Amino acid sequence: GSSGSSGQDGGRKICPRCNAQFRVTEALRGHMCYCCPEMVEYQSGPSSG
Ligand SMILES: [Zn+2]
Repeated sequence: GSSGSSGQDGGRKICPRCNAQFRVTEALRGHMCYCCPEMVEYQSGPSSG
């Protein structure tokens, strides 16, 4: 699909769970954390001692 979306968005980011539509990386960050906390993975801590 080309006609319509004024300028295709790069790095099509879509939730592998609900499969919603997002524009900013912020919305996904949170929405995902809750919706699908599976993917959401980042080193926060504490670490192994
Ligand atoms: Zn989702």
